[PDB]
Amino acid sequence: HFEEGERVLAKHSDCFYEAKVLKVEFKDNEWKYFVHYIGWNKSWDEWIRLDCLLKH
Repeated sequence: HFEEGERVLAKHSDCFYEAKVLKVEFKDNEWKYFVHYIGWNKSWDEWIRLDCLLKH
């Protein structure tokens, strides 16, 4: 429900970080979104669920 490359807010731990969507994938009856956290290396890039995403 989010285009790739789209800038969003992604929740990691307690707060939301400004992020960018790198991949969108569907599997096992569910969406999962690979995001980059602006300010942080590829190291910190990770998959996350819809729950954790927020439209800018």
